Amino acid sequence: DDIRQVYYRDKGISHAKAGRYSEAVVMLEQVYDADAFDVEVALHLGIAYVKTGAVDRGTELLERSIADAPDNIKVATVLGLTYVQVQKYDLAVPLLVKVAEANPVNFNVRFRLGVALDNLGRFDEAIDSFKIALGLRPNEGKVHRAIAYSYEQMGSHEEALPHFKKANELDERSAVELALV
Repeated sequence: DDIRQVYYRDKGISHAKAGRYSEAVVMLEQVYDADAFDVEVALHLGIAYVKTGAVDRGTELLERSIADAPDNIKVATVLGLTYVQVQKYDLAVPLLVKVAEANPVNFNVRFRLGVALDNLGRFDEAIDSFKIALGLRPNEGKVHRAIAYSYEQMGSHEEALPHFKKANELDERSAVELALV
């Protein structure tokens, strides 16, 4: 059975890495096995299941993966980001903390970590994360806006206002620039 397993594994992972998610599901389903667990197969089929609309199914494979390989950052990134997308903000936080510590130049991860924290009512911590994201991309208007909103939710209107104004200044630079390309 090994020749057969390795055929569907290699072909499936190839499809998934190329963005051929549907063909990745078709192939990797024929090798994935919960008892003889393989993290690279579970990761790619998880990705493929989320991309093709089986988001609960996919996240469950990613959860089984992160249980088997707790320090795998590529799993943690997918799964943490996917949690924010379905508002499982509380599960998202520990994964995104760990990914941000390992890849400190990943803007999206730090941004979504802030969003998760803000949703959980941890406004000072969200702001901390938003400020680190802003260090990475200081011309991101959405980050000042997110920081303004977290302040406002604490009743810190004085600290919010300069952030709203800066976000507006930056959004004017940005969306106009993109439309002129």
